[PDB]
Amino acid sequence: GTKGKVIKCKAAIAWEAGKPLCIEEVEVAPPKAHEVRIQIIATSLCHTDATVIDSKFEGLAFPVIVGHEAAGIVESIGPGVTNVKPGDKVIPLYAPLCRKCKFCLSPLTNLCGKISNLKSPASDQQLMEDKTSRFTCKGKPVYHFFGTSTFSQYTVVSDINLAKIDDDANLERVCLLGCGFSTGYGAAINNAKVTPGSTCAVFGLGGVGLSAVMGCKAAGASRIIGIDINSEKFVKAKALGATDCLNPRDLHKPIQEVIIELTKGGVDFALDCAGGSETMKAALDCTTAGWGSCTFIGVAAGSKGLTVFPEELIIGRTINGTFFGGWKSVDSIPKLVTDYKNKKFNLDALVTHTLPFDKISEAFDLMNQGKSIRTILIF
Amino acid sequence: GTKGKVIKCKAAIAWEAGKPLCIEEVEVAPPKAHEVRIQIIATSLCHTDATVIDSKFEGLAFPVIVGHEAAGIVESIGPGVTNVKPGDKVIPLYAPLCRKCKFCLSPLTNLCGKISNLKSPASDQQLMEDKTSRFTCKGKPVYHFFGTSTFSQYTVVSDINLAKIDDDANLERVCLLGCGFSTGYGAAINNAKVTPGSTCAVFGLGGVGLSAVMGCKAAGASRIIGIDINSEKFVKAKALGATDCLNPRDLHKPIQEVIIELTKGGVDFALDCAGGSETMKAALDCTTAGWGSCTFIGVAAGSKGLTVFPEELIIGRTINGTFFGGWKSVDSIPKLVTDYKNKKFNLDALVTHTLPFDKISEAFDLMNQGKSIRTILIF
Ligand SMILES: NC(=O)c1ccc[n+]([C@@H]2O[C@H](COP(=O)([O-])OP(=O)(O)OC[C@H]3O[C@@H](n4cnc5c(N)ncnc54)[C@H](O)[C@@H]3O)[C@@H](O)[C@H]2O)c1
Ligand SMILES: NC(=O)c1ccc[n+]([C@@H]2O[C@H](COP(=O)([O-])OP(=O)(O)OC[C@H]3O[C@@H](n4cnc5c(N)ncnc54)[C@H](O)[C@@H]3O)[C@@H](O)[C@H]2O)c1
Ligand SMILES: [Zn+2]
Ligand SMILES: [Zn+2]
Ligand SMILES: [Zn+2]
Ligand SMILES: [Zn+2]
Repeated sequence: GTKGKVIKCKAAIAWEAGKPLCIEEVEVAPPKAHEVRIQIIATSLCHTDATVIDSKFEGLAFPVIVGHEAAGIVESIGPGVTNVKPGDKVIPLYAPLCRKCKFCLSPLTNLCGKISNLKSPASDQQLMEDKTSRFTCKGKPVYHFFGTSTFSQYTVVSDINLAKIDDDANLERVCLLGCGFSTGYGAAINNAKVTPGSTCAVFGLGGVGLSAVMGCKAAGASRIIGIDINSEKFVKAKALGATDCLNPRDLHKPIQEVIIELTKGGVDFALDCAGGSETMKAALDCTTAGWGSCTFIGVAAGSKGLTVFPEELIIGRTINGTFFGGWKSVDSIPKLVTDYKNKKFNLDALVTHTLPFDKISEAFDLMNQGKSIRTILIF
Repeated sequence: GTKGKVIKCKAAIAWEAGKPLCIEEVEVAPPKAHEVRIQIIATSLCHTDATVIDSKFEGLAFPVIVGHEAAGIVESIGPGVTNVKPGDKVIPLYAPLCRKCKFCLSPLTNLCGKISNLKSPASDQQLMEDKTSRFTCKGKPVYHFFGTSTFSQYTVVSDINLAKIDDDANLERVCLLGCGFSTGYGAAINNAKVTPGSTCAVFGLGGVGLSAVMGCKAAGASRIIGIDINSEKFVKAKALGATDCLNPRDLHKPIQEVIIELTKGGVDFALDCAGGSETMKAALDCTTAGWGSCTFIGVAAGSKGLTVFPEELIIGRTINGTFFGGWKSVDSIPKLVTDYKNKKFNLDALVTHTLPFDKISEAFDLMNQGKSIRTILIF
């Protein structure tokens, strides 16, 4: 039995910013009060994992185990835990649900007051609630990431940072609900609030963006324009519901102007699922006057964001954003697992590669080289 | 009998940017097809009139007759006019309602496709439909402003740029519905969509801001924080519904942080009724995470706008704006005139000064020195 014992296992550690991850042996401490130790079965790479370890990102403590998109099995539970037991299938959640704070009590948001670093949510939850870490490597502490740290074979999370899911769930596919799918799909349905018959633009056709295409389609959009600088993403996008696909590099005319001409005035809903100043600007610019909606999802390390003028809003734009697709994490994720079982949406289309966890650096290369959508890493 | 005849009258002309207005004798041509010539009875000064003739403002054609906040009486109508007749009391409208375009047909906006300059609406409608002007001075054409040009004793507007109002209306007060009151009041009700029990921050306590205070109160706000760099505005704001008033200059701590501490996390709805980079930043920053709403109203000549990071929206903010308070102009303004007759809101509180039109420069001085809210100018 490993219950109550330190577990020695493999993890991918970022020792410092701007360097590749290193496979190391780590010690994972037993869970304390209101914590759960999880054996990670499958985990995938989100662009956020790469962003936060970039030298241009500020506020992350090193050394760190990143990873936030996974599915696993409960190995053990700490004192006071009643929501899961050993053997349960679970999805670790970076978006907590304490159920008691003013944000958790509101139907208007899926934010939780546990996240106090509002200027940079991705740099919060590097320590457990008692302000210590459950990871050790080479006699020193290793920080958590986003309350999840799924690039370790065993991780420890708070009991409000996981969802118990169906016992028959495919752990090699539902891990995608841990961030990318849920974010894109939910951004369209919950944050953007895409309406039947509307026109949509989705910038960036990766894991999040393809999921936003699926979300727009489920919401009843009549036209869905996919935008990517990689035209190889277009066949998948059209298969998942994109009616049009455009590469900004194909014309000297700025993409927002191409979109405005094509739609005769702009789209109803734009979603930026790529990130950075240029995509933010194009996403806002391509929306119709009167009632145009622009939803920000993507982020870029060292970006200076977007300069906005009041006239751009005065003509009738709304700007908003998403955190984990607007889903109340602990309640919604098990329902999304059931939806997937019932074939409500196509998760398998997101998976382009499957590797052993040892080849985690290849997953980074595939992503940075634009060759993958989601790579599933198997421990 | 002036019908069909050129009218000679007084107007205040801006000959070039950055100079005071000059009272001149101008010739006003008769109205052509689908136009109405109006005798202006009372007109007031909105900050926008000063902004557009500032040297830092780009895209206004000179010489020009500004003014867009007025009430008057119809002197004559051109061919095909079915909506007003000589003698009718009217409010000229810079926000047209053509009723044909995609915007007019939508309940989601009060924009009209007649305004084609969406990057700067204030610089459109300097000419009539046929691309000519009805004003002449010293043998040369003088441009219109915002389709209204109310700083001339007689002006000519299209038949979709005015509202017929109650015969019993007080023209020296309902002129305020021509921009400032309607914008602030409507921004709270229509654009921000202030909800019962909510907390609000209104930045800038002039004509627009005090009207936003009145709007927030009417919408059921339980707390209304007024912000101004001029503390003399606070007695009026509190009288009209402000529960708290703050001057940013009183503490070294940034005003947005003072507001966050005071409300324990920020307000539900912020409205920027001042304008510029500083107020836009403070308005966005002071809003709660989760569901904070920031509405931009104010503009500043030569402003560099606001740099926004996607994280500021990801944590659950919405940003929007107002154009003339979200009112379908021609339909809503007569109803607002009736509301005023029925004492629904306090327009008189907005009037601090009344002057003959000859002293128009004093009205600018009062505004620029911060000594007025609205000055009524009487022809
Ligand atoms: N806000 C949230 O809660 C949340 C959640 C998940 C991911 N994210 C962020 O969402 C973004 C997307 O994540 P992902 O894992 O799908 O990334 P990804 O790398 O899988 O896909 C990004 C796509 O953007 C495209 N792209 C890059 N530059 C572009 C440009 N200038 N114009 C058009 N397309 C461009 C790339 O070619 C790629 O196909 C990332 O910035 C990530 O950090 C945010
Ligand atoms: N968007 C629209 O449809 C619309 C309509 C009407 C007016 N406007 C704009 O709204 C703004 C308000 O117009 P107004 O006529 O009421 O102006 P105003 O000059 O009468 O009032 C502005 C108030 O803002 C205050 N102020 C200035 N800087 C401030 C700061 N940093 N913090 C807090 N308060 C500050 C001033 O002291 C003043 O009391 C102007 O920018 C005007 O052009 C927009
Ligand atoms: Zn992610
Ligand atoms: Zn909570
Ligand atoms: Zn105005
Ligand atoms: Zn119209």
